[PDB]
Amino acid sequence: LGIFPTVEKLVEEMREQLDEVDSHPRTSIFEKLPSKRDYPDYFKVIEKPMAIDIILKNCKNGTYKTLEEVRQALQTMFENARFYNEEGSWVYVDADKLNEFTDEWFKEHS
Repeated sequence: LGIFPTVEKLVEEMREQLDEVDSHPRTSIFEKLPSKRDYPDYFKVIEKPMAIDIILKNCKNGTYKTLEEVRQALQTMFENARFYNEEGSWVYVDADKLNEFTDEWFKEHS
């Protein structure tokens, strides 16, 4: 099937994970990186900024060739949000719930 299409389908499932009260997709804060001009402090903290759009592109330019590399990239994406955002805040909650889902997804595939 190829790494990119498999990941593309992973991302689609991820986008259907919805918060239970307001139904917002837990992927929402993870879709793209914040703009560096408007959020310069974020990029002095976060060593490896990571978002969903970069993950998909890295699955078709040779950067990620295995699902384990993809899961590792998702891990630092989640770690950055947990590091940056207060425990119990909605961004932190979305990271935990979305990570739980991707973790279960990687077991059912390899």
